[PDB]
Amino acid sequence: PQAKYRHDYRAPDYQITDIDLTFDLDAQKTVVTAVSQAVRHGASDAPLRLNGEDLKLVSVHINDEPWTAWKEEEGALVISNLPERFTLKIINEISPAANTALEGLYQSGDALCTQCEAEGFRHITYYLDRPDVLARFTTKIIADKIKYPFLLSNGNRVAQGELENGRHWVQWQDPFPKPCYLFALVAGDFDVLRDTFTTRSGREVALELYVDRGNLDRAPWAMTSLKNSMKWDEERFGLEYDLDIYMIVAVDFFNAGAMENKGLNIFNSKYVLARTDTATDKDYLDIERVIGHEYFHNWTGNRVTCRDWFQLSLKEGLTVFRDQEFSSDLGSRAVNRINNVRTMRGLQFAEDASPMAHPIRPDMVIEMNNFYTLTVYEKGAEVIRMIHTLLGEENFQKGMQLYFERHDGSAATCDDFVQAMEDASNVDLSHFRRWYSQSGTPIVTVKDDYNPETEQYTLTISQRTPATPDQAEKQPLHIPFAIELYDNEGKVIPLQKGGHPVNSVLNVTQAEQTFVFDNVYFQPVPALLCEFSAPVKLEYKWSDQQLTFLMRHARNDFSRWDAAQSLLATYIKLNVARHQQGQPLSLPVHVADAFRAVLLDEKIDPALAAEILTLPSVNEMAELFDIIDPIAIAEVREALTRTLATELADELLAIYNANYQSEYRVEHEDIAKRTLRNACLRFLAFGETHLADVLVSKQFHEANNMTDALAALSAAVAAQLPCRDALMQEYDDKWHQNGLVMDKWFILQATSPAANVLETVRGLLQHRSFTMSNPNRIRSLIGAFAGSNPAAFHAEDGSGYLFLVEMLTDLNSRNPQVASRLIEPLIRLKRYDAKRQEKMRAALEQLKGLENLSGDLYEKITKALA
Ligand SMILES: N[C@@H](Cc1ccccc1)C(=O)O
Ligand code: NA
Ligand code: NA
Ligand code: NA
Ligand SMILES: [Zn+2]
Repeated sequence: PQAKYRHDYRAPDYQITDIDLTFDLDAQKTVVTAVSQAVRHGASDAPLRLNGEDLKLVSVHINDEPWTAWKEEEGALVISNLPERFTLKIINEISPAANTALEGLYQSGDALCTQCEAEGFRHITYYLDRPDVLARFTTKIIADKIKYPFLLSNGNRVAQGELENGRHWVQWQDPFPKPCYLFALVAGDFDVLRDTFTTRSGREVALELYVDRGNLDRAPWAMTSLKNSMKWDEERFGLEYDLDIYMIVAVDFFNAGAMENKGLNIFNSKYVLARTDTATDKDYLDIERVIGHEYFHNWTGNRVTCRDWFQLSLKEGLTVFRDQEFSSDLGSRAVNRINNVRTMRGLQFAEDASPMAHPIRPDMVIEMNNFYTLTVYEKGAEVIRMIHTLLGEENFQKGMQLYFERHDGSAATCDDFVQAMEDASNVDLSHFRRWYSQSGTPIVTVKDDYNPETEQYTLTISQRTPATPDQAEKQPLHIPFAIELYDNEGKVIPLQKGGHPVNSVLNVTQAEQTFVFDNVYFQPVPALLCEFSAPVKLEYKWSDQQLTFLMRHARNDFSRWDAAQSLLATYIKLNVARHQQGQPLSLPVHVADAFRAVLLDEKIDPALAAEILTLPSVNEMAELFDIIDPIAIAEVREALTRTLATELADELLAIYNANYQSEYRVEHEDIAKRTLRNACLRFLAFGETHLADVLVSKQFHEANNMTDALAALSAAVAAQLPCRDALMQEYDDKWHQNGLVMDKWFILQATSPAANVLETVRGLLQHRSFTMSNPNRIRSLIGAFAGSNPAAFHAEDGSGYLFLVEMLTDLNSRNPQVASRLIEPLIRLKRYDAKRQEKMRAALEQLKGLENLSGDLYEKITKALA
């Protein structure tokens, strides 16, 4: 497969302004008729190259003339000798039932639906499948009335008819020009939840949410979230919906989360369906996040789109920032900030050290679905947030306004967005642009000094970015470095230099530089990199006492959580080293004291408390080490939980009972008490065994919602409690017919700490509720084993790797996108020890040798083996 380079971008030789599609739908054989008004911009000897994959061409007309001057290669229909303006007509055939990859037009249970981002429209007909070609679509759908009574596409429904032999048709029109990746089609039978939303200027929008028949009782939340998204985008950003109808379809067979198709979002049903006994707080909040996200894409992705795919982060970083803000405005901003920073440090940093490392704007891509990443999405968002941080809300909104004023109705670049922010605000982001071109995690080292003679605090901050596999050259970045100084009473010391205030977000633009603060009337305890003001690793030599001080006194809750993380990090590293020598856990008492103090703080917000009493994931802990010992890490996380459970047993139990809640609400106070309560239950499960077994079994059986029942079920598995097999069996007997709810069960099995976990996982390939035809099922059992049970995936004997290789040999043919997601734990081999590394490389070498090796895996395997 061939690599594409950002620096080869060229405006297309031809444009299409309008396309009229006809679909004669059938799952075995669908006929597509595509009539496209085109224009030649390039030179006359330059042919029209149309992208096309797995299509059966039936005819080619140019202004109704059967055309003889074309050929087919090799993903492409090449048409020669065209005029400056003409009507292209293609008829081709495709086969949805055969589409196991879920790219293009495929079959989701009984329905037919599309997924066209990034390059899936080319699996439907011959087209200029590239997001700098925008056109006005109209879409006619003919089908069997009984099997497909609903026929949907983008925009407004403008015509409809019956035919002989049980067939009907509908025609849709989307008046807004768009790249073909935003095209969508759905056909099938559904229950429909219908409501409306009236925009701040008075436009009444019909809202329609299509779900499998039976599931209307799981739709109101998603509908409520859509309304909330629409309202928030008006309030926060000044943006209103631009169409008369908003459709959302929930489908069970989908590779990602959801797709922002204009006026017709298609959603993985895991981010639509919720009922209090099937779904958790997290589900509810995710449903809110994704509905918001796809909604916010209507401006930051649709009304302004991407000139080319190398610009993905232009809409994803920005649109993620948007879902974060929305979630944060509506809920707890601190809790949101915290989890998003867990994700950055826990997962994204790993990618930015991996062989798949790339800038948020990639320079080279072989298969574009491999670039829907933590880096492009999450770090992308941190980069938007740094722009927010440097500009302030007011100027940020002016940049948004200028972005849209300049680029509405067109396809922009990352640079265009940055130019608009710069131009609207008058802040220079010239150097800041480097965040877009440079990969890897900057490391920021901080060294300080107090001078009591002069009452001055001196900070000497330096930065380096280690070379990455993709880039041998690295330079300093424009790093917004937010600080606060505390005196001995916990009061904030005003920042100043000779007479005048100083903004507390420092501009760290150099390899090394020094900042001097006057009037520091007492040796300060500093809070560094507040609110995670840049996506960097922080090096500063904290004492434990500085950190416990911050946990009591820091003004932002993030800082208090984060200080607790730095307190733990030191002892996680200590105890991994101890595990490696067969010694048991050592933990000074003042650490356990700090956590007792949080459990008993009457005034601390229970949401913050619960995050503090949530130990870093194994994936987070992993980022503390050059070489990862996944077994030591897993065993230490367990030991640390056991120790705290033991020290704090009484406090844990007290806080657990005090936070009991009779009623179940999805409301930020209630979620917070419940999250704290379950954090407590978790430690308790690792305490005294008879009490653990009684508490957990009781909670599972008494629970009136899935959040409480699953926290228990999950503790039973984690702590290997006596009641575990019964509870697991019960859950299965109750929920086996519901795939989404079983995912939770499969994840628990896949992540069990049991000795025979792999063996069970293998057996679960035969489970009634499992199937390899469903990505959600694949992800919850196989993916969760390989990505989320690193102790078992990395067994010394290599069984984890073989298991994955056998699974990937299947999926590479069936569904390369899901395969590529699953391969990721294997391309991290360079982070593990030599013997592990050899086995993993052997596994990658096996997979490289498959016939019909997919481009998706090829890209990762060749990078991982370099
Ligand atoms: N554009 C979708 C994600 C997506 C990409 C590619 C395929 C499927 C889904 C989003 O960001 O929400
Ligand atoms: Na689609
Ligand atoms: Na166009
Ligand atoms: Na809030
Ligand atoms: Zn997105």
